[PDB]
Amino acid sequence: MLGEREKLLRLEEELHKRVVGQDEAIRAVADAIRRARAGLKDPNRPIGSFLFLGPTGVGKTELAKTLAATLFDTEEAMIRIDMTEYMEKHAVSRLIGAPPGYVGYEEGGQLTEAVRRRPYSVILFDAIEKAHPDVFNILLQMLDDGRLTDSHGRTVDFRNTVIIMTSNLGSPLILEGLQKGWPYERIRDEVFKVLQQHFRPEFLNRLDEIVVFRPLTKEQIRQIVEIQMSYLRARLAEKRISLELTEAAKDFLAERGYDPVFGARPLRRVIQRELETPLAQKILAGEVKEGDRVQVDVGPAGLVFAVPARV
Ligand SMILES: Nc1ncnc2c1ncn2[C@@H]1O[C@H](COP(=O)(O)OP(=O)(O)O)[C@@H](O)[C@H]1O
Repeated sequence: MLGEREKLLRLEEELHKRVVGQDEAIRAVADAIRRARAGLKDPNRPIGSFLFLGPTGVGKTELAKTLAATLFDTEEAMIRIDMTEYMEKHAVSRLIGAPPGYVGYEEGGQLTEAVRRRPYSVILFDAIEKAHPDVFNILLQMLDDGRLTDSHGRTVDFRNTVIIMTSNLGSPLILEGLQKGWPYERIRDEVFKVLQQHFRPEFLNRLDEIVVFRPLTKEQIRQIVEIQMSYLRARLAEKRISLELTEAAKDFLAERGYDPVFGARPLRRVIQRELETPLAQKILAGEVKEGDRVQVDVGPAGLVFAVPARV
């Protein structure tokens, strides 16, 4: 391997393309993967296993998707599992395959059937704490064996997955860590204390890395707005239309589009509502014709749209 190497030394850059900010989190991930490809990790255990602590809407899933895409060359190459739907006893059977003579037997269990059909992939468990403690045991086994045994007794190979578990447990106490005093590492410490209270220490050690996601800064969110309206620019390029934003215009979209409790979840449909909707209005009315560079500024009733007349 030579080109596969080149991609790994430049790995962080490849991820920052799609994931703004969260640099600490990205070293963390990228490192663990270098230790894999170098061959310093136990080869009968998955490429990497992570705990993603932190607020919602600030990059967890994105990184998950991005990683998947930059490692296995597609967003499809990742499996999302929601621990909210696994709070029951009945859960275990849906995860790996309900015992014979059961509704969802031969149709398999979606986890084991996904990994079975796609052995090199990223796997995302959301709200790992919401999981029924039975389901944990199944995960732990997998974390040590790189193997799981489904209902039909067929053994499923996880030695080529990256495992990522998100949880919001820390969050209300990384808010105190946001307030400077607790910088790079001290948060990753004071959180461990709360983690021990919810998670057994056998579990917190199969884990390759515990990663703290921080909230976003205005300038960061501003960047996300750009990446966020990439498809639209491309869409508009087909009719040769440009979209200069203003400093304030970006800030407006950022203002409306970042809920603290939800991060940038709302953003995409804010952009859609505040910028795409009125832009369609203009385009259809003819105030924007094929060719124009449209300028976009803030006002009292939201975004306002300027076109230079013809030279
Ligand atoms: N750091 C980031 N880099 C790029 N996009 C981000 C970032 N943080 C949030 N987003 C945007 O927020 C949206 C959803 O966020 P998500 O990945 O679900 O965060 P979480 O998993 O914490 O809920 C995505 O469209 C994504 O583009």
